[PDB]
Amino acid sequence: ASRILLNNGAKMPILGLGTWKSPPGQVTEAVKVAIDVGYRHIDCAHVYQNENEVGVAIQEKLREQVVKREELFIVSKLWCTYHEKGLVKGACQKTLSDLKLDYLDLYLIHWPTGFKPGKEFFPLDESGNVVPSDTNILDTWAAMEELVDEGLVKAIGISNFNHLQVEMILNKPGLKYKPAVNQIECHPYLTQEKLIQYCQSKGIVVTAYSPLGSPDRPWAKPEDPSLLEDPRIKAIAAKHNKTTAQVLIRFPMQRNLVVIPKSVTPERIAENFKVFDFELSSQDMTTLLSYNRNWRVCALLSCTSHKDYPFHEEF
Ligand SMILES: NC(=O)c1ccc[n+]([C@@H]2O[C@H](COP(=O)([O-])OP(=O)(O)OC[C@H]3O[C@@H](n4cnc5c(N)ncnc54)[C@H](OP(=O)(O)O)[C@@H]3O)[C@@H](O)[C@H]2O)c1
Ligand SMILES: O=C(O)CCc1cccc(-c2cccc([N+](=O)[O-])c2)c1
Repeated sequence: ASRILLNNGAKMPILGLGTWKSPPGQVTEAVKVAIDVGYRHIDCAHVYQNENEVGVAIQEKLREQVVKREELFIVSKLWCTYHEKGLVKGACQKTLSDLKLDYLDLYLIHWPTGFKPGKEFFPLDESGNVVPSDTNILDTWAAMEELVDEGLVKAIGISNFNHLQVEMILNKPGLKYKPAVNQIECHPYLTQEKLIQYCQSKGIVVTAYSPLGSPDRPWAKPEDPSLLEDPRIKAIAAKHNKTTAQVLIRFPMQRNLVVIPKSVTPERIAENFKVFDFELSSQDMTTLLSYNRNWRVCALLSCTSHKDYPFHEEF
């Protein structure tokens, strides 16, 4: 099946296109190509600074009648400097305006860490620490719930929440809507077994980000591990007559996850979608899981003292 049922009653495509680092001068064509070759889910965020350009592509394909709005699943995320209850609606509306949509299918709290509001996405003190917000994440959640009730978003969820933070939301006094999704980093070097089983057991769908290990991440070091170059993964790919990237995308799909590989290269966008016609064996799956080393693409030193920094905990 190409879609997974969310706890709001809607279906979410298990494959989507990522847009972090997609240059604004390339992402419009990337999204147009993606829609042309079958993608129906686009993962966006205000902090990526390219939502206007993503929106141009979506709007053209809607106008061209290549796809209907109801067939698309568009996701965006509330940035950390907008956790204050009074800023949440405006942040959502700005994203809607840029994407040229009247609703989002899913809106996520991007990180559990709230930052001081202002123009800067990472407000710093003179010593380089991020300046936190005092807004409780439960209050941010209530503001997210209001977006559902105002028709701006069909579903709400969370991203980069650890199991205790997920539990906090689930245990919120007067909780109105459960998170539909927790979007987290997940790949063979960070397999996330504990957090995934917890979320799934509560009916929360997990989306795997950086499934290829984010080789274009700005802080990549020549000596870091590399999923796409791991000979063990290449061997599994060769056995199945697929590319290493295709194996890396199929892997989370078979764990009942949604997966959102990013590309701006038309050939790779198409390649990455050709993952519905083969199956990894249980042995393949267990072998890939065995490569876990708790290695993360996404974690910032500037946030490690924030009270809600998610990655101190085991999971
Ligand atoms: N919620 C969060 O905090 C969070 C954090 C990180 C990421 N995300 C989301 O997850 C998406 C995916 O993660 P990511 O962007 O970090 O990295 P990724 O999808 O793991 O990897 C993207 C990189 O892989 C390359 N690539 C793509 N397909 C390939 C293929 N078939 N063969 C070889 N190379 C290929 C891309 O190059 P080209 O583009 O040049 O083709 C790019 O350099 C993001 O774009 C974003 O939407 C969310
Ligand atoms: O956010 C994305 O989707 C990609 C940009 C990015 C990359 C790495 C870390 C953080 C980040 C942001 C806020 C807080 C933390 N943290 O607490 O570690 C990391 C953000």
